[PDB]
Amino acid sequence: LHFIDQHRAALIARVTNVEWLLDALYGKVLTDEQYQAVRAEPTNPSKMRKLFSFTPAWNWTCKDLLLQALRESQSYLVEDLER
Amino acid sequence: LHFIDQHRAALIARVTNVEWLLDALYGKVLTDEQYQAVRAEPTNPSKMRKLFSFTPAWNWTCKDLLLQALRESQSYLVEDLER
Amino acid sequence: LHFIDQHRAALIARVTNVEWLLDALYGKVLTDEQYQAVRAEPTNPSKMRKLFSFTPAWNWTCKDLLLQALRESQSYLVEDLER
Amino acid sequence: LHFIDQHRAALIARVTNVEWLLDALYGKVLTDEQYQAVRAEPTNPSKMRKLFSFTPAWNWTCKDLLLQALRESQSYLVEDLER
Amino acid sequence: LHFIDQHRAALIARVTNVEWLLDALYGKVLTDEQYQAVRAEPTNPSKMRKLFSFTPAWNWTCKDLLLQALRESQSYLVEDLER
Amino acid sequence: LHFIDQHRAALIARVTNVEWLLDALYGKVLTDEQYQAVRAEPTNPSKMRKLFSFTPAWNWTCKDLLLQALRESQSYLVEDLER
Amino acid sequence: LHFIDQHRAALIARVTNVEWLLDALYGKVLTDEQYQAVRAEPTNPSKMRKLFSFTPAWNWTCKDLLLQALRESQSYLVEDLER
Amino acid sequence: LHFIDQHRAALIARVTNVEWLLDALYGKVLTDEQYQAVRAEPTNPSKMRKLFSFTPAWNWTCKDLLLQALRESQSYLVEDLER
Amino acid sequence: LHFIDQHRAALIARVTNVEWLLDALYGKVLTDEQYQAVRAEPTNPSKMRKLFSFTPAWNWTCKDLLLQALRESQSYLVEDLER
Amino acid sequence: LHFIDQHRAALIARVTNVEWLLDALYGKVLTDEQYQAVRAEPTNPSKMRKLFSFTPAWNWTCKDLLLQALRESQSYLVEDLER
Amino acid sequence: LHFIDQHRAALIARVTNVEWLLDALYGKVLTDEQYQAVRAEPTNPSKMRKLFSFTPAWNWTCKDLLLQALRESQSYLVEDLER
Amino acid sequence: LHFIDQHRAALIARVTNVEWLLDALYGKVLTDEQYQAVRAEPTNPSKMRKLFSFTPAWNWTCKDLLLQALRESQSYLVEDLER
Repeated sequence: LHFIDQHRAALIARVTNVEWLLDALYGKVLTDEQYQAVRAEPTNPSKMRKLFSFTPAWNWTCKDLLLQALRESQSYLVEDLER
Repeated sequence: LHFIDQHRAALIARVTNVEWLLDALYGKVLTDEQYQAVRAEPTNPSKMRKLFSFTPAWNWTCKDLLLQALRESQSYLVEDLER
Repeated sequence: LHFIDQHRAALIARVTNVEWLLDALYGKVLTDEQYQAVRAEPTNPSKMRKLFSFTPAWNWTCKDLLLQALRESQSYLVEDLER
Repeated sequence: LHFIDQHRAALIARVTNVEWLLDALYGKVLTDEQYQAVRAEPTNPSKMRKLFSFTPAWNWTCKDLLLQALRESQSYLVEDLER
Repeated sequence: LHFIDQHRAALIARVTNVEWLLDALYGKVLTDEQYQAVRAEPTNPSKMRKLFSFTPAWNWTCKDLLLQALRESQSYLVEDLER
Repeated sequence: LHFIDQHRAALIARVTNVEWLLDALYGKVLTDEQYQAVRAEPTNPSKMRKLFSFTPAWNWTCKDLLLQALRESQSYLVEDLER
Repeated sequence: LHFIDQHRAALIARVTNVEWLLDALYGKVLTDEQYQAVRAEPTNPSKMRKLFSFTPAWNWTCKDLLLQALRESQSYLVEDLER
Repeated sequence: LHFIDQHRAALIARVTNVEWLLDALYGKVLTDEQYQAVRAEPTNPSKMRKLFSFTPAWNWTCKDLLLQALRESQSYLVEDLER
Repeated sequence: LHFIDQHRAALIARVTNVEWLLDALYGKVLTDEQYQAVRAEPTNPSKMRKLFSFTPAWNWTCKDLLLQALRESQSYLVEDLER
Repeated sequence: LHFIDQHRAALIARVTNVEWLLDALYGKVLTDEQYQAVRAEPTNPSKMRKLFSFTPAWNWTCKDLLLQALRESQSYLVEDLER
Repeated sequence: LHFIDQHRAALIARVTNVEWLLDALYGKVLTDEQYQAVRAEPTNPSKMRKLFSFTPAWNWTCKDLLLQALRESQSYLVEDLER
Repeated sequence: LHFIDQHRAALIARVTNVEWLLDALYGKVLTDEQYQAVRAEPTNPSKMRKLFSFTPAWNWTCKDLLLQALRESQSYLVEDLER
């Protein structure tokens, strides 16, 4: 949404389930080379940064898909930042 | 509580009942992949470190849940660090 | 099939007989170094990810072989995802 | 097309898959010295500028080829700027 | 062959056994500094790009050797692109 | 402040948390192209130089924001140079 | 505007986003030969002087366009010099 | 102290209790991202190098804290280098 | 010998007793940091590659030592490649 | 030789081991400022042109030295252009 | 001093820490445009020549400051040329 | 010594223990920014080239120290090139 880009610096630090979001987004948005490129950089925030590297090329129609994925996996930190 | 993050270095070394706390937190907070990921690393404190890897994504409504679980299982070490 | 790549995210989580599939595919498709490389990463889905790392190099003639192996081992989760 | 030169300032900023366009266009249009020359300038838009340096030497028959490449790789940002 | 330069963009993406080709080509063609330089860049296609950087310095008498090595390791993807 | 430009040569050498300051300053002052341009130049002070390249374009109303960010992350080196 | 020529010596020194202004003014005002000619002279103010070399061939109808570009990119240094 | 920087090359090789010092220094000096960044690099001295990467930003008031932690854990190698 | 560098690609794959050769070479040739660095990378050939990383710095006087160690441990694969 | 100046246009494009030729020629012919000056211009042929800038100051007695260096490193592209 | 202009040709070739001398002299003597202008010309001595372009506009009261900077950074090449 | 500059091209290729030489030379000769700058460029000889970039700034009194370090760590390649 605009919630993703609005709360960018907070979602960099408190998300700990990248490995599942990658499988949720595979095929639909992220190509394979980017999927392999994200699986590196052991520092966990770096996976988030490298993931947000492909955010500027997204329209309003798929950031919503990622927000649904976050609402299926966590659904608590989403509510934590919403409140 | 704030007691959990306040007394981290003491709770890493002196908690010896991970195998039950994992069952207390299952379904409610911990997903299945993280649950399988904790059951490794034979060094007993390392399971505690892997558990605290998921602490930053916790709100005030579930750290209390974990302290309740510790007051049901141990209830003396909780009192030992409280005093 | 195209069913293997179509239901990838579901097959990552619910297949629990990797140690036999590896023996089914040995000699025919997987070389020895890859076979030794898969037997690591205690987190059970990670073996599945390491297995799908070698999938892009598969044609229509061997993915069918893997679906045959799954129909010999599980044959219920295959039936569970087909329905 | 004329869409490439019409939306230049938008395509400079929102394209994040240059490393694949180079291989799609290799041999057909871009010589090798240009291919090695693009793989520099870490600032990602700078690869786009260095690529548009070779646009004036293109006819109507190959800018269409590049639009096909974008419709095969992204096909969403293309649709985002079309609408 | 000329098959190597003919199917460059396809061979960038679908080859997953670089770690063995390196040992096949060592001593005969590739010097040691290039051998150490290839063992980097975790993105798997980048190893392929850095490898094809040394392709222009090859005559007709050694690309045949590399195709033989590819026919000894995979022997299916060679057949997959041949058909 | 005037403290930022007053102690420039000391702050070039002893700051080790650039990757977080960028996320604190993102959206508000630094555009995205500069953000991508800073994540280069492995020599750690060079990130500081490239960051101070955009300092002359700052008024009194945002250097205060950067000093607040330094007082939230480090809060000791700020205190170390103040004393 | 007349603000541009009124504050010439201040806008020579404190503008750090030439690389975007060029893309804002491209096609509308600046021809391509000047666009390539400005991208030289590593000293950043020299790009500004070379840009103001083309100010005399501008009417009241396009300096306004450039001030709009500065109000979209920076919008703070403009406000800093206005006050 | 000055003893930490004076005997740097000796403390790189003979300290084998990083996993505990990290918990001793957590919250007080090391932020979370650096704590996650140290827990990598299987080569045991590399954790020491990555830890000393954050040493130049320390005043006299916390290097003493680290020497106290070393005197509580080891208390023999400190005495070994002192004598 | 020259047999070590001559049969490199065969010795990468068929030696399965690294943990003993390391003890044979300790103190005499390998320093301790390299010894710790080799005991990683679970894929068994990777220990061989990391071991041959230190081969170019060997004279004729110690590669013979390694061949004697292999003739004490294996003495069949040595004979298998000799014949 | 006269082969160097005779096959200049072929040796500009297909030589990919400049970084070693520099060390082969160091001390004997190239001064230090030229040695540092060649290590720039990421485009690989540009190092070749900057290298041939110093060819006119060479007699018949050192172009032979460079041909010897090329026959020691590559010895196949030399053979490829000889035939 | 007069030592700077007396040993100019020796200080052109053997100084390897320009990037710090610039920060030592910044604000006091060097303006910002000269600071940006020196940071070019990859050939390391060229930064030294461009630096000595501004020596003629210096009195006896600041060449002493620059010699102090050299005695704080190197203090050996100063000592090497003094002896 | 003069042995260091005489056998430069041989010491570029056959030394594999840079990570220890850096700690031997730290504080005494190499400043910290150069120390951080050397720990890059994954190609093992490139660390050596970046190291010899600072060699011209060494007198007869410290190259001896570096040869002592080489005789303490390796003491075999030193003897190998001496003979």
